[PDB]
Order: sequence, then structure tokens, then C-alpha cells
Amino acid sequence: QAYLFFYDKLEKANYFLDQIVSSADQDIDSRLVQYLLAAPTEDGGQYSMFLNLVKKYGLIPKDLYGDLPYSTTASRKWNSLLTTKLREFAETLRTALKERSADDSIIVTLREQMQREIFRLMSLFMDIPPVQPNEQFTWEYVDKDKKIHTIKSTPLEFASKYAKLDPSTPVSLINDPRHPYGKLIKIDRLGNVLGGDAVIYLN
Amino acid sequence: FQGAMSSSIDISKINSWNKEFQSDLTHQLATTVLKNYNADDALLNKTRLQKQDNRVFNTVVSCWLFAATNQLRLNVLSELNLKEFELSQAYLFFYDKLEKANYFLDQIVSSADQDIDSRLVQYLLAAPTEDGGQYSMFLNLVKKYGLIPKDLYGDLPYSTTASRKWNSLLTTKLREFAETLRTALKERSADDSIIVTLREQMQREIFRLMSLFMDIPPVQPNEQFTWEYVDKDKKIHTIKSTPLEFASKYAKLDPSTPVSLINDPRHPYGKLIKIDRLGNVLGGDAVIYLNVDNETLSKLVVKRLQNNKAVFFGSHTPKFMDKKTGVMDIELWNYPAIGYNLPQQKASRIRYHESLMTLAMLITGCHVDETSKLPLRYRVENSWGKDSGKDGLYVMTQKYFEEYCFQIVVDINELPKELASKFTSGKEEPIVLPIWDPMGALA
Amino acid sequence: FQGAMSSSIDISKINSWNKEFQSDLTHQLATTVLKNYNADDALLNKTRLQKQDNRVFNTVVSCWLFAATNQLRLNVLSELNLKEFELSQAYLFFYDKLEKANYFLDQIVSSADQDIDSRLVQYLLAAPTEDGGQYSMFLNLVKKYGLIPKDLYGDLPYSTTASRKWNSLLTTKLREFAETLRTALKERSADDSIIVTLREQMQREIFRLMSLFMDIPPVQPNEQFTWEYVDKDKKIHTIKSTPLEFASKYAKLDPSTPVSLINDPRHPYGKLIKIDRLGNVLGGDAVIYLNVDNETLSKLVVKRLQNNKAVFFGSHTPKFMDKKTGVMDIELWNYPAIGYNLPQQKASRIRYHESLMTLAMLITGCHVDETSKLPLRYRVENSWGKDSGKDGLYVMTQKYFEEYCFQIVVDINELPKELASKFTSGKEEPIVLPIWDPMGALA
Repeated sequence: QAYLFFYDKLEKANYFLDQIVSSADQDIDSRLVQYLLAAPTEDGGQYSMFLNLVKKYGLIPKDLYGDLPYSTTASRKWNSLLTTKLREFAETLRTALKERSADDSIIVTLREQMQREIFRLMSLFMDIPPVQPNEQFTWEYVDKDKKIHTIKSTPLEFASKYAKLDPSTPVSLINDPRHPYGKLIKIDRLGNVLGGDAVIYLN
Repeated sequence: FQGAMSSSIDISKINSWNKEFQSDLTHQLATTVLKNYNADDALLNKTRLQKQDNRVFNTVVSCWLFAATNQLRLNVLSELNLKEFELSQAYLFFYDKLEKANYFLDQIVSSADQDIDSRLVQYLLAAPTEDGGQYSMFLNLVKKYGLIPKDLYGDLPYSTTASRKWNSLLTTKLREFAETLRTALKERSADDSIIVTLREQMQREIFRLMSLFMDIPPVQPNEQFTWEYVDKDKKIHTIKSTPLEFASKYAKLDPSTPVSLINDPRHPYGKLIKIDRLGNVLGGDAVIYLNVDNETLSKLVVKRLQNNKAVFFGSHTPKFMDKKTGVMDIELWNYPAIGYNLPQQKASRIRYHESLMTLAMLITGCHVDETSKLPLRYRVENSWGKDSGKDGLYVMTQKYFEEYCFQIVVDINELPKELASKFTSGKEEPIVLPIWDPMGALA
Repeated sequence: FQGAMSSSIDISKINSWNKEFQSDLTHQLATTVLKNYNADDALLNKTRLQKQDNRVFNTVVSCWLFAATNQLRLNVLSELNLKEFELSQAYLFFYDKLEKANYFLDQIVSSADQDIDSRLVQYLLAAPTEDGGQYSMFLNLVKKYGLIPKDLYGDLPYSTTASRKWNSLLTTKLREFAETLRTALKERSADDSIIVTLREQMQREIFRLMSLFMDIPPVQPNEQFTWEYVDKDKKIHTIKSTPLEFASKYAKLDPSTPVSLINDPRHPYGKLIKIDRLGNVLGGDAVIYLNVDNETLSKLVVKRLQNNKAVFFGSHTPKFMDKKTGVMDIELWNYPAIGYNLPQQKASRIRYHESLMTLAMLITGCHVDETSKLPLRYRVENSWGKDSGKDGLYVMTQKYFEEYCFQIVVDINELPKELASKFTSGKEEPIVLPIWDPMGALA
């Protein structure tokens, strides 16, 4: 679970930076901006967000990446330190955006230094997973019969070949009396992986 | 495409950075320790603790409800020569909650014109009856209800200590009433007979539910109560008085003298600041602050203390506060040792949702640079008991005061005529902030 | 003078060094964390833990008293088809303590010639009846007393679990007897009538005090006992046997096959090593080890395991052992991150009072480099229960085995004729070490 938790938090933080740039035009005291500054890296999530993570990172057996780190069970402190920094970065960005354009060289550099800094702080409470999504890992295990086996696979292939996950089949329905039935419902801006799928429900 | 790509998390990038951080010894040590322990517990700096934990103060006196009533408590204690004494907090808590709920109904009617999904309405539905409050709200309660000794109205009821459940049931009902009102307002006018009746039935229902968790106080504000007590000498006495007279004659409270100042870098100093719609008793006073610089703020704290009176103040608890040792020092934890530094300034911290007032406490002392200078540290007290801090006492640095404290309350007579007139002129137009401003209610 | 001065602690020196260490970021972080937490708790490396905590073993079987009897326990379990079974540890514990105390009296007589303040005598008076032991000592007990099911002699007595008090009272008496003997030996000869009587009264007194904390076992070694039990099938059975026959016929123990090897870098390999005077049953076998290199030692562990038998082994507990996670890895704690490195090698560690055998455990499995190589990790089990380690199981690295383990016990028939002959030739003269050698008794 920690595997996904790590990338979810790293992605949300990065996504937040983008949300701030795309709303740089609105006032700091606006409804959207204040809302963005409220809880940038909360642990919550949705199913589409789960799929956005799995399509990009895959899955791995817990044996290779457990819940050993303190923050994996008591993330409140960690999240708080991260958020305090994201609030500083938000000002740094907005400020730099008053004079420079978004695609401007300076901004692009600034955003990269922020990703760097986010990742650095995160690596202090959790290690980046041991293998990259397309990198092979070797897993030793014992089956029901006490017979030992070795599996060599990558996180992505594993999620697919062994976990049998097909990201195209899952869809979520919802009973939301506020709107007509048979209509599709979309939650604006809600996400984790920049450019990932949106939160969609069929009412 | 290029921009969106540059803004995505690149796996090669983070793994390359990881490789670089891992070749740094400080980082290797930092992630060993930080995967094992809470950053605050791991980084608490005992070397700094050693020099900052100083409990000597050369200027000393001889949650929001406790902090606001403490002085009045002292007044009674001295006026009647008692060994111990306590004002009923529950008395004010009961009326504060009943008033807030009623006030909420009014807020809903006055905003019936805006959509349900609007910023103000949604905000109103969020936490209609939270326990927090401000000093002006305390005065609004005391002017209407007075004060009573704790002996006549204690914290016996369950909900007086665990109000969360109760508050929740109340709020669920207030949310139902909000719809009932708004709905009835689509066709009828506010002053319309039907609405007025509807609102009264709601007050009734609120009071009924409240009476289930707490009893209405035993006497009305102008109703006499008789209080039997024992003074320091074991000699018994009987006092016959009403809540209002008591707050005045024995507690010595004059609602016209207290004024609160604040250090809010977002706005010019010398200007008055008003929090829109924030209140409890319908038609009561508004939350008003006179914005001022820190030097002035610090000097006022010293003067009040030299006048032998503790100082009500609002701060951002528990930022940089160590409850175990009772220290409030923004440098007590060695975060820079792990490359964690915080450059964002006070004004920005506020605008960017990073700092706000969350709690009211009391400054009961301070230490001034006896050379020819100014305050270095303050003695702070809360109502958590001898358990919190050192026997309940805290020590706060001057720098912490400047950076994570905002408001203090003083008597207008202790202010320079220059600032006093800000409250008495009538020429000052206040800067008006939204009801959700970070500089609002204190727990 | 110059030399003594250069060897003194110079205040300017240490404060100058401090200044230099303080300007190093890793050091600043290290002393922040280390003033707050235990070095082991602070430096435990979870990144290393993650990869080393592997509970997969391709070679598996299907405190000193528990480890030495476990196999015999298994033998009975299989021989009688029981769901569960346990040999009495208390049985051996009783006679071990009684024998050691008696043996001590003999040690004192045989060294009566040396001064009281001598190295050997003072050493003898130190801990005459400690609970530790060796494998040869286990055999000396079994050859004389046999074995019995726990059901007939359990750990009911208080002292069987908290022997410290009891041992202390016994030792105080043994110290009194030591003087009484030595004194009587200044004038009389050892074989002198008086001495012989005196020694018998002492045995009597030892046994009397021991019988107060534990009962002598219910049957004598050649005395038949009747044991009622239930097999896996709920079917009841009665076994009539004596302790000696039982240890042999049901436990299948042959005292002639077990031999112990050891990796002691202080001496040449291929040579036999003997611990002088170390024993329990007067006239019993001595503690003997065949010194061998680690490759050989590791291979023997594999072979025993492939023969489906756990392996008794002595190591330095709890060096580099994490009880909470059940891991024995000398690199599990990131000490080099704080500049703490340990270059001293095994042979030196032993000679310099840094490492010794302290505890006996069992190797119940291992993982071999299935390519074409050798063992990588071993499965280890102790008798502390499911609480210690992971459900009581530990995982030990190959490197830990090489560095902080020393002795293993195998059957002479599993040894290469080359090494087997070392025990059967009769030509080998053993290297003789003092009774206080770090390679002695195991707890």
C-alpha cells in the first residue's frame, strides 16, 4: 500500500504546484486559491486516482516495500511539514508570475527546483520504492505447499500479468439526488497525477 | 505539450535526485532517523532547550472563557478574601452556544438571497456552533447575562467536557432549519408572520435539545441568588446578589475599558480592523482590533504587567510549542540541520493559509532587558493543568511573540492618547474583513 | 613531564575540537538526535531492514538446555506419534546446579595451595553456580541422570524461573565453605579423614538448601516411572521406563556421536582446543572444540540441515541483534553515518575482551545460493516465545554467522574422515586455555 501512498503524495504535491500556476490570475483571497492552500496533500483519494497511479507506477508485493517507516502510520506530522513548504512555494510562484509568463524559462526552472525540494523532504520520511515501474524486481516466496518460487517481473507487468488489472473496465456509479439520473457527473480539478483521468460518476 | 511534460513527475529525475541526496552524509543520517521517529521528537534541540528554558522573570503579577474571566476571578478572590475561588465557565458556555445557534438562524435569513452553494452560505453551514470565541463575544455575553460563582453552576454535565457529540446533534438540526427557512423565504418575506413563527419554533427546539445536555442556569441575570462560602479565615459568609450585579460589584468588570490590539502585517498600522458577521449575541458588538506594530504591542504587554494584570492574548497554538517542556521558541527544533528552512513572512503566512489565531492564553509575566532595552521572554499560563508545560506554565520568547502571536487585550486607559482616540474619535473607518478571516475566533 | 602533559585532557583542545565538530552539519544533526534517543533506536536502518528481513529458506528442517534437548524432544514426538511433547528442562537444571556446587568444592581443594587472592581462586569464588553451560556439560548430565517427560517434573517452583535469589544464597554458603576447607587444609591433608567428612557435610548442606527451592526429581536414573499420555489420535498410552533408558530408547540419544566445532581465529585451524577446569560433573568430559575455518563451519551447518536436523550453535548475543524485528545483521544500524566504524577483527575482538560466546540457540534452516555457491542467511530459533523476533524466529546473515558466531555441534559421522580422525586418532595434543576463556559457558 505504501508503494502507492508514496507516489500519490508526491504526485498530489506536484499537481498542487500546477493548480497554483493555472489559477495565478485569481486573487490570493479567492475561493479556489484559499481552498487549494487548505489541504494540498491530504491522504484521501478516489478510484480514478487509484487508476492514475497504477497506470503509471504499477504494483508490487508488500514484501519488497512494507509499512516500516514511521510516517506510513503517522503521516500527520510529515504532511504538515510538506504543506507548510507548499504554501511557501505557492507565494514564490504567484509572485514570479506577476511579471513573468508561465512558460517563461525562469518559471519552468523554479517549478523544477520545487519538485526537487518536495522529493528531497519526502525521501527523509520514506524511501523511493526500490525499483522503477519498468525495472525488473525478483521476488522469492512460498506457496501454500511450502514450495519455494522466484518471480522476476516489473511493477507494471506484475499489476497486469499477476494482478490481472485492466484499467479500462472499472467504472463508478453514484446515487446523487441533487442531479438527474442517467447523466454523467464530473468533479472539477480533483486529481493527483497531472494529466490523469478525472473523477467521473454516472448518476 | 512541452510545458505539461516539464510539469510532470519524471521518474528518471527523482531517482537521479535520490542518488545525489544519498551521496550526502547528512541526508543519509537524516533519512535513517526520520524513518524511525517523529520529526519534532527527533529534532528537538536540547542544547537550545538548555539556554531558552529560563523561568526567571523580573516583571510578574502577584480556553477563551478561562482567559477572559481569570482577572475577574482574581478580583473576587481579593474582594472577598478567599483562599480559593472560581467563576462558572459553564454559565457562559451555555449562553454562548444558545446565542450562536440563534445568531446562525439570523445569518441564514440575511443571506437567503444568495445561492445555497455560495461561499458565505456554505461557510455558515460548516460549523455553526463551534466552542471558539473572541473577547468582544465574551463581553457580549457578560453584558447580557452577568457572572456567577462556580459553586452554583459547575461542570457536572457530561457535554461540558465532551461537547463534540452534543454540538454535532445540534448542528445537524441547524442544517435542517436552514433549509426550512430558506425554502419558506422563497415565497414569503422575512418579516412575514409565518417566518417569525417558524423562527420562534426553531429557538424553542434549540433550547429543548440544549436543556437535555445542560440545565439552564438556576437564576436569571436580574434574579438574586444566595451564595454561602468560607473565607481564608474559615469564617462563613452569605452573599445575596444577581449575576449582573455580581459581575460588576464583586468582579469589578467595566465593559467599556477593554480593547484589543493586533499585529496584522497584512494591513497598515494605526488602522482599525473589523471581522464581518463574526459574533454570538445578535445585535452585540463586533470583533474589532486596532492594528499596531510589534514594538507597541510588546510595550503594552509590559505596561499591563507593571499594572499588576495578566494579559489576554491570541496566538497560533501549537506552532513551535513543546507541551512536554512548556516552551514556545521557533528555534527549539533543529530543522535547518536537515535543510528545512521557512522564509515566508508573517503577512504572507496569514494570506497563504499557513498561520492563524487558534487559541487564547494568558501572559502572567515577562523579563525585560534590564539594561536599557526591552522584553526578552514572557511567562505564559493556560488552563490544561499542572500536566501541560512545567506545572502548567510556559515560557515564550520575544521572537515567538512577534512571529506567532497577534492579539492582546488591554484597557483603553492604558493606551497612548494617540491610539486611545482611535477608539473614541468616531472618524476612523475600519478595514472590513470576511467572516472567515484567519484572525477570528479563538478556542 | 612533557609526556604526562601530552597525555592529559586539555580543556582548550576539546573545546577547539568541539568548535570544529559543530561546524559540520552531519555532526550537528547527529548530536541533536543522539541527545534525544538511544543510538540503536535512532540508527536502525529500515532501508537495510527491508532487504535483509527475508524469511524464505530453501533448506529447512521439517537456553542451552532447551537447545541441547530440542532434537531429543523431536525424536520422542515422532517415536510416539504425539501432537505435542516436552522434556523436563528443570530435571537437568536441578542436577546441573547440584553438580556445579559439588564440583566447586573440588576446585577449591585442588587449588588450596594457591593464595586466596590468586587469579584462579578469586575467579572460582566469582560465580560458582551460574546457570550457564556447554554441550559437553549437557552430555555429562544426561549420561548420569538420563531424561524425563516434562509432565512428571515441570517448572512449577518459583526459583525455576527466578533463580537469581536462590543462586545468591547458595553462593554465599559456598564462599563460607571455601574458607572452611582451605583453612582445614593448612594443617590436614586432603585425603585426611577430617577433610573427607567435612566435604560430605557440605554436600549435605548444599542439597538441603537446594531441596527448599526445588524437589529432588521423583525417580532415580535407574528407577522406573510410569507415564500416561495421549497421542495425536486421542488414544491413551502408558509407558513404563527409567530416565536413562528413556533418553536412549525413546529420545534416541547416543552420547558418542555429538562433537562441537568452533571458529576461533586466535589459534591455528585443524587443532583441538580444550577449556581448562570448565565443567559440572566431577570427573566428567572436558569442553573440547575442533578449531576450523568458516567455510568448513558453514558447510557443516548446511549438511546437518540437509540431514533434517537443527543445529546447536553458540554466538555473541545480543551483538547486532534486533529482538523487535528478529534480525541479526551487523549492518542493520547505520553507525558509519555518524563516523562510527569498527575495524578490530574477530581474533582481536576475542583477545581484547570485546566478543565472547554468551548464548546457545538453534539454526533450523538456511538459504543457499542456489546458483552454484553457498549459504546466504540462516533461520534461527530461541526459547523466548512468539514474542521475541518474528513469532520467535530470527533471520541471520552469513556475515553475522562468520563474525559473531563461534561454535556448532554435529555428529562425528557427518564430518570428513579428515576431521573425524582428529577426535578418534589419539595423536592430537589439545591447546589448553584457562578456565576463564571467552569461549566458555553458554546461557
